[PDB]
Amino acid sequence: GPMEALIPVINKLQDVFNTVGADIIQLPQIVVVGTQSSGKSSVLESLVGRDLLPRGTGIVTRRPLILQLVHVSQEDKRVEAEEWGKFLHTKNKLYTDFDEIRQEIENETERISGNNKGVSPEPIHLKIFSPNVVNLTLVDLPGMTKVPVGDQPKDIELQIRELILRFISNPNSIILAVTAANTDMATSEALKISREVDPDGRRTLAVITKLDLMDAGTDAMDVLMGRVIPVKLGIIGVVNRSQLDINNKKSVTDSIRDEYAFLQKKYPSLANRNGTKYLARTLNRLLMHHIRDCLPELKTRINVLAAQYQSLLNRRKEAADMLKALQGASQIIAEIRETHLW
Amino acid sequence: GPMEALIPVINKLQDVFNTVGADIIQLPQIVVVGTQSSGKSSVLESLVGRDLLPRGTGIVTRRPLILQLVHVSQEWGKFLHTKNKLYTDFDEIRQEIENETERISGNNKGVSPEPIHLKIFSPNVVNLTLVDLPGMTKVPVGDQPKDIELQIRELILRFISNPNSIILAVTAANTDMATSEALKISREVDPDGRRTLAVITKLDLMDAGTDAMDVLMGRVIPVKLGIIGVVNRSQLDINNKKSVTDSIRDEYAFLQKKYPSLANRNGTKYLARTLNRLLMHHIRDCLPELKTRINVLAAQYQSLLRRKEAADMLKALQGASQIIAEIRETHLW
Ligand SMILES: Nc1nc2c(ncn2[C@@H]2O[C@H](COP(=O)(O)OP(=O)(O)O)[C@@H](O)[C@H]2O)c(=O)[nH]1
Ligand SMILES: Nc1nc2c(ncn2[C@@H]2O[C@H](COP(=O)(O)OP(=O)(O)O)[C@@H](O)[C@H]2O)c(=O)[nH]1
Ligand code: ALF
Ligand code: ALF
Ligand SMILES: [Ca+2]
Ligand SMILES: [Mg+2]
Ligand SMILES: [Mg+2]
Ligand code: NA
Ligand code: NA
Repeated sequence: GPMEALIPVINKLQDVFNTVGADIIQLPQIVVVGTQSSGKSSVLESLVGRDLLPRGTGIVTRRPLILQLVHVSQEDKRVEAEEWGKFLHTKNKLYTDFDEIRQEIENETERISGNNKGVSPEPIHLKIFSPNVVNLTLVDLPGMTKVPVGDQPKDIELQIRELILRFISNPNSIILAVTAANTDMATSEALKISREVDPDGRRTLAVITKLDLMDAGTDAMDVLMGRVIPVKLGIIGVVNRSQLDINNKKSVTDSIRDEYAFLQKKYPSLANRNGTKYLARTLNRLLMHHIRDCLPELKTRINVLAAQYQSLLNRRKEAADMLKALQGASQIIAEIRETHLW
Repeated sequence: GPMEALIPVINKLQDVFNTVGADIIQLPQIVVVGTQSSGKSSVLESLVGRDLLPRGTGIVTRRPLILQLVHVSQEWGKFLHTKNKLYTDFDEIRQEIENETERISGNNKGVSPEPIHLKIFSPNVVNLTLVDLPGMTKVPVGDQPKDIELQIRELILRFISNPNSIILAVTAANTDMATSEALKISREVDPDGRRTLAVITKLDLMDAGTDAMDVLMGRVIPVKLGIIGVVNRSQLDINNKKSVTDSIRDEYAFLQKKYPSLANRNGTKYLARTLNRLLMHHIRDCLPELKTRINVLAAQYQSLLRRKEAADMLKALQGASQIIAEIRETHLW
């Protein structure tokens, strides 16, 4: 997938966490928000590079999905033969087929929410274990709506909007504000709701999907250049698979190749600052910023333990080994600080 | 244009009101509502068949336009603000809507509730008021204040809360029908759908592997009076000055190709016919009052027994009664 760059850094963090006995630095949750069918699940799964989320027109995502990516060491390690999933609701059942993971999301949605468009705020909890992922929580959410359909109650719009707000009001979250390119940017429900919790735009990244669907005689140049609504952290255009492409089983590799080609053809002057890989790179920088910000806390915690183990060292071997491990941890922090991504 | 069918009906309705000496009723205003750039101005002007309304992506309509079609007794425009100047050039009318919008709303995306008043005089129109409105929005841009969304929404409500209005609830086909701001707001003022007609624009822009069949068959959101799909000009087509005739031809062809089983109940001509039927319903509702008025004057003139005048009016009242019956029996297409 496109978000592997941080793996060596988080491996170093894990060494420090193992010594200090706590996972002291937690990366912000990445949460997708926007109007129904704006392409949110398509964006969120593109950061995984595996097709694990149900997608489609009409309402598809109908419960929150808390997707916890869990990095797996070479010790705990097992193509598709290296990665697996577990749901809380299916206990210790292991899923190796990502199509089956997708189907189980649909299954578990239907169990709680019914089969006629109903929505539930109860999250589905999924862990994906892989040597190719960092420790990161991605949150998929139903899109905003206007008119109740199927089983939905009269106040469905507010139910969804309040559900979204509960997730994005978390200060340690990055908001992917998703708006479709075939709508005017000023109509972005994603940007409206993001500004309610993040008025200064410190943790909101604008994604413009469906660039390929724009009416002839129109384009997103002004949008992508920040000339309509400015978005501090970035406005990044993507081209995910059409419904036809999903029906035709078009691969992730081909989706990305066609996105790249599309941007070269229609947005050549902006192409190197757009696309799915660029979205991933931008997110990586935000995640690294959080790590750097938290290093002083981590260093302080190391020192608390170092002084404490030095005191036990007037169990005497226990203290000595820990002191050396903590010396190592202090060295690792400086290394992480001075690491810059390519 | 596609809305000429009512001409002969209103002509005889006018004859009846003249005979009774009463003011002819006002047909309900037809008001277009929906999200910004859903294609509202494109829909509204298609009822006239002349290209008089500024259209485009981003915010274009920034003031209400009260477009009064005026039937000319045996085509030209007049704006209330340019007094007696008569416009025969419809591109110039369109440009003047843009100019007048800038005069009041400024040149940086601001919106004003002050209406532009335009009359279009034609022998091929019925006396009808069409109201064009800015679309609903979410994030302020340019000069717009923080509460621009509420300002636009309350502006729309000021128009459609009028019980004597028909609401054209416009939703783009390349959005999910459940996200229709037009239908949400319509249901607020017209909860039982007695005066809301749903238009689905931009069928041609739907993602490959998707279509509007379920939407157009009432299987997503039911809309009592109808859900009618249309294909208006793309921005490219507008830039290239593609004609109304060509737009309509291609819309017809698109519906035959992609919606053959539904084509006869969709498209701009069918939208016009559906609106004509709704307007006829309103006309029929005015007739009982007219009937009672004739009967009052009849017994009034029959008591009078100067003489030729009373004998003529007694026959003219009989004629008016007959015309009322005819109006009730008239089929429109
Ligand atoms: N053509 C095109 N279709 C897209 C794009 N992104 C999403 N879609 C389609 O949009 C529909 C909704 O996508 P989905 O991810 O389920 O939207 P969500 O409801 O916001 O989670 C599906 O039919 C997708 O195939 C895009 O960039 N281009
Ligand atoms: N392809 C296509 N474009 C349309 C259609 N209807 C409107 N448009 C385009 O949509 C944009 C907005 O149209 P407009 O009537 O100004 O929208 P309004 O803001 O709701 O009044 C313009 O660029 C039109 O060319 C349609 O049926 N098909
Ligand atoms: F399936 Al959606 F917003 F329509 F996630
Ligand atoms: F020009 Al609009 F809604 F964007 F009428
Ligand atoms: Ca080392
Ligand atoms: Mg989704
Ligand atoms: Mg308009
Ligand atoms: Na959807
Ligand atoms: Na517009």
